[PDB]
Amino acid sequence: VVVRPAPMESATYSQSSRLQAAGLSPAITLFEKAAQTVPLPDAPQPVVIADYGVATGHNSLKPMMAAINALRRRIREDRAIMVAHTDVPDNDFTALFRTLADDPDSYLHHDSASFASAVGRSFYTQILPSNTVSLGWSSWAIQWLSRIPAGAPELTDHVQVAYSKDERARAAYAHQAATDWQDFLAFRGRELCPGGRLVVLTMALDEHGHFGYRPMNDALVAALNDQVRDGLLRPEELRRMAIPVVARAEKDLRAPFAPRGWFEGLTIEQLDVFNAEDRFWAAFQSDGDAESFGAQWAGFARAALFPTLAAALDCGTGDPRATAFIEQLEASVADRLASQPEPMRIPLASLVLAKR
Amino acid sequence: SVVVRPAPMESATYSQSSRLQAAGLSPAITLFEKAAQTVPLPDAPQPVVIADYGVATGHNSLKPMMAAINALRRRIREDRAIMVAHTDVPDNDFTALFRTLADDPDSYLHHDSASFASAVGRSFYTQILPSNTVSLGWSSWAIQWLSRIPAGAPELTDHVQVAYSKDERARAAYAHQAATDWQDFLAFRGRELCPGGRLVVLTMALDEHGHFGYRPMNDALVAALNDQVRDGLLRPEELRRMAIPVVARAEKDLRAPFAPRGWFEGLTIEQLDVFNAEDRFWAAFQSDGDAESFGAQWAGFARAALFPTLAAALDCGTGDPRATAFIEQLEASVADRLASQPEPMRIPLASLVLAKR
Ligand SMILES: Nc1ncnc2c1ncn2[C@@H]1O[C@H](CSCC[C@H](N)C(=O)O)[C@@H](O)[C@H]1O
Ligand SMILES: Nc1ncnc2c1ncn2[C@@H]1O[C@H](CSCC[C@H](N)C(=O)O)[C@@H](O)[C@H]1O
Ligand SMILES: CCCCCCC[C@H](O)CC(=O)O
Ligand SMILES: CCCCCCC[C@H](O)CC(=O)O
Repeated sequence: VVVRPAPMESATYSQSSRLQAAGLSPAITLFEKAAQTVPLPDAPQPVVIADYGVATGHNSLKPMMAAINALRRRIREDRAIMVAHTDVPDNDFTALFRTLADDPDSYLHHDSASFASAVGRSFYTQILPSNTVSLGWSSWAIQWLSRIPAGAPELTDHVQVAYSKDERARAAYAHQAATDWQDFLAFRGRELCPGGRLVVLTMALDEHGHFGYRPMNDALVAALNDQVRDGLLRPEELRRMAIPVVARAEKDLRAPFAPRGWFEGLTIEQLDVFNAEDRFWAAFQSDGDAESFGAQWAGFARAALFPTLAAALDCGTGDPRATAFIEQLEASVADRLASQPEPMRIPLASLVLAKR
Repeated sequence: SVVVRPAPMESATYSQSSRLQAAGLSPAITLFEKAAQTVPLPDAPQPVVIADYGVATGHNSLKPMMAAINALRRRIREDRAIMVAHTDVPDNDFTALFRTLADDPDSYLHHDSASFASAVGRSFYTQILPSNTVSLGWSSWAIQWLSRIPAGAPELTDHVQVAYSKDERARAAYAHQAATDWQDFLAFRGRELCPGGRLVVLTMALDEHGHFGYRPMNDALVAALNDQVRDGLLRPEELRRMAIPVVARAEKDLRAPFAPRGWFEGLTIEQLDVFNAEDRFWAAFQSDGDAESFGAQWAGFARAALFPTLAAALDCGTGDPRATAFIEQLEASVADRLASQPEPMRIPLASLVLAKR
């Protein structure tokens, strides 16, 4: 009965996450800095790094390598470092282990005393032993709600609650996000070693409380309506569609700490809210290729969002009809954005959290 | 890759088709539980690590893991973290594992609130866990799988088991691969275990007389494959290509790395037993006379464990519906053959307890 989002499209995520990779780039610096100074476990005990919301692992390679290189300047070369990559049970962990084995950038190919493991359990519960994680990393994951909130009204535009006209929808989604954030922090608070550090990068609202991706939103809503207009999509199926993604404002991120600055042994050591450079727009300004612009934006939306949309269909998710819906939606969104390229706001928040 | 590897179990059916395996490993659980009573445990915030080498879907791991956890909780505080590290090949269905751990009431996650689960998708013929971190190792029905079809090995004329091959060169090539694999497995477990740690192994064996067993199954499988060629469902070139890289080890093969002084890479054999598991499908048939059920049980067993590796030899994709068709028909053919003449079979196993210095 509890409706959850779908994981990323395993087949395309590694090729369609350049936006995410570019946006998280500043957080890597914070993560490296944290690795330079974090208190370390005693003796030859393995140093554990956790990666919360790994997907295919492609975008984890750079942050993990940065942390590992920093740690190696502090510990013996034979000392074990274990990376625990976490996601939901239905994530494609085979794609992860293939990434870790095949990609030359994989830390397994650069450090002979680094190890990899996977945890397929929602990070809104405790999923690692208490007091074991020296360094935590989570990028582009916590914006995903644990669920479509119980009793929340159907989203008439489907793809983002920030653009909904229903006040009841916004408040339900907002409450779910606050609970999820409290849960995330409580359990990371137990998992981290005393003195441990967790770096979080997530979708944010900007200074003016805006979600961003305005033209994407428009293109996506219109592309969905076109499929019901062309009879390719059923009105009942479209009505069911909702993306459980919530961007948080600065005050939303500070909410669990506000009492006096601490929550379950954790404190915000650093917080930044910024707009990521729109690389797809920048490239378009350089080469003038409109189709490429549309395809890059559409690919980003497909790998991250379309499986969650596809789950609302009457057929199975491994049905030929679902594949056709995915490919058509992508093509339509590509066409709409290519026909009038516009820059987009990509509001992010980076946090460094410390355990006392 | 020119290195040809076996295929993992059929995720869709393994948990329903692994009762033979579960019944066979039962005696090894006693050994595992006993080891759990005394193995050294790591200090400080480190969790106790139990490693499960060759997890598949996780269905058969639940009982052995719980036995160890229960034993550990008689020694240490309830709030001490225990981490179970389930290991398999990268192409194993780890989603099916995590669903098993979440959904099966027998899961240790449902019986012990300070137990944790992780997965490692890297061949256990390399070191896959940090040195000295594993207190307790478990591996059931996994080590009989070769790391590869040996390079330059002749084609197996009967396809499903080298022990039944009439080709001297093929038997030698497979035996050598099995021997180096065993050395590798031991070398890396010897690194992963803490000093004083224990590893319990359960694998396919040759019996007292050097026999592989499953003779009626072997006959049914060979005949069924030939039937698929004869009936135009399988190409001769596809069948020629089929080989199951499974090797059963004799007592002497298992002891080989350790002879004559008893130690290899810091490990020793503390206990070894060679035995034939009770044939439960035969026992059931003797009780109820249901020949169809007999055939289906045996065929499902063969299907979940062996058929993905056979299907890998087909000209179509393994995601192609024709592969699914091949799987289904081979199972029905084997089921019918055995149903028509039910016979008891030998299921030769070896259980080992290995100890690190
Ligand atoms: N409750 C939860 N527990 C664990 N993972 C979750 C989750 N909710 C969403 N995710 C995962 O978060 C990921 C978002 S994609 C982000 C991937 C990568 N960190 C990057 O920066 O590109 C998906 O794999 C999704 O399955
Ligand atoms: N080199 C290797 N590394 C890790 N796992 C392997 C392997 N070769 C085979 N396996 C795994 O061994 C398993 C055999 S099935 C045994 C499952 C379970 N332990 C039980 O007792 O029923 C399969 O999942 C297979 O993928
Ligand atoms: C307006 C719709 C744009 C939403 C874009 C959503 C981006 C995803 O969160 C990225 C991810 O999960 O890796
Ligand atoms: C005659 C061939 C019968 C072989 C039966 C092989 C059984 C598999 O090893 C079981 C498994 O991998 O779990």
